[PDB]
Amino acid sequence: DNNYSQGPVPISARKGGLALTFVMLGLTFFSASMWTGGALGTGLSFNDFFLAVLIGNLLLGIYTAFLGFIGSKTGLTTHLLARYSFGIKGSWLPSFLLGGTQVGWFGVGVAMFAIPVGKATGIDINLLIAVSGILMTITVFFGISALTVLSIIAVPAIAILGSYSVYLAIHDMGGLSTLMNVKPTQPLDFNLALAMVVGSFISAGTLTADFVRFGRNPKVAVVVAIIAFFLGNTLMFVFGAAGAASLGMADISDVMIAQGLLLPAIVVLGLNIWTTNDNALYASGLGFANITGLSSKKLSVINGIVGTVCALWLYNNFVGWLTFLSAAIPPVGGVIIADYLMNKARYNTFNIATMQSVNWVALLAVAIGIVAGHWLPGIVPVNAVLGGAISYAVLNPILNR
Ligand SMILES: CCCCCCCCCCCCO[C@@H]1O[C@H](CO)[C@@H](O[C@H]2O[C@H](CO)[C@@H](O)[C@H](O)[C@H]2O)[C@H](O)[C@H]1O
Ligand SMILES: Nc1ccnc(=O)[nH]1
Ligand code: NA
Repeated sequence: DNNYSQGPVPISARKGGLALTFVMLGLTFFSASMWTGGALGTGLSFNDFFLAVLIGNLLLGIYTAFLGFIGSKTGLTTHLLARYSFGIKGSWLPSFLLGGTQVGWFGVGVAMFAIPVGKATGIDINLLIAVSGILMTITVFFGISALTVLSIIAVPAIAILGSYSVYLAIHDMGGLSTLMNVKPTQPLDFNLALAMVVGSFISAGTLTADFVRFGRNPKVAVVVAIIAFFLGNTLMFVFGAAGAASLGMADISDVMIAQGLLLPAIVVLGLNIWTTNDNALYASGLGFANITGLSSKKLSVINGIVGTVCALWLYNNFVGWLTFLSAAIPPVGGVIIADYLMNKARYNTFNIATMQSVNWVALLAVAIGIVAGHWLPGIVPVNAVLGGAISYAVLNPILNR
């Protein structure tokens, strides 16, 4: 397997911070973060917005730097990392939930491209799905190299064309002064808002090691996560709020259409989805490879076929389902981190032989974290991450050995 799905990335295949910075910005530069940014924008004061977006994405940035640090220290995908805490076969459970929801998001994302475009152009929505997902599936066959190519192309155009569009929109609106006078008629609960920020990428963010395992230097992995999730996801949130405030449209590609920038709009839509969806498919192949021992390349292509032929169905009904399953993903992150923090020395080698088949305490910890998210007050994802990590740190030394 060229994606090294079954063991540590060897020294000659490692990559530098530049490629991994763009790959990860390619993940967060995504329309759904713009949409959520418009919700936060219309439901919060100008100060509350930047406080919620900055606090939330910094929490995201710290959570993902840990995972990226561990991914890079070891050269292991999230799924191989999970073998330490969940067991060799126990990890199939996180791997399927993480991988499956990403196949979900991929199909969703194919529809997010083909639907606006076929409406704007009259072209058959079905035909566009076929062509979009097929193109996106072919590129994932070529692995971390393809993700590097797409995002070093996509990310500059999105940041720069998108930023210019934000500038126009605040200018034509009366400038910053007008923007900071807009008032929500029904302000959003601040803690709900934090959950929406963190919740925009905690699922893909829990698979950070699948990409930054390629980094030679663990400290650089921390920089990648912060640049991508603190700075990058914030920028996407600002795009969405600016578009909501100036025009009632939270996707910057709707703003550009409003401004007569039709070609920038379609290009920015296609580039932001293609990068996020390729990451999704890539990580899902790694995840299903941990389960089946098959080539992650082959599985990624299979995942893209299924995701394409089911795109609309996933866009419609299965989004509430995709959000539901995903509630088990944050605790899985806290367990992995906590197990590394507790048992660093264990991670010195990738040694199948000292590993468990299944650690029931890991599964028990995930359930507890889910309960902590559903009951405890505060920020649901943070409570759900800390639920799994704290209860694992308590019960694993006791009930495992
Ligand atoms: C040849 C040119 C073709 C280019 C056509 C492509 C441009 C289309 C851009 C995306 C298509 C529509 O995108 C649409 O944006 C609105 C923003 O109000 C999103 O709405 C979103 O923002 C609101 C707040 O505004 C949030 O409460 C919520 O998270 C979400 O529903 C819609 O969920 C999405 O359907
Ligand atoms: N593929 C994804 C899109 C949006 N958010 C995620 O967490 N993952
Ligand atoms: Na993207």
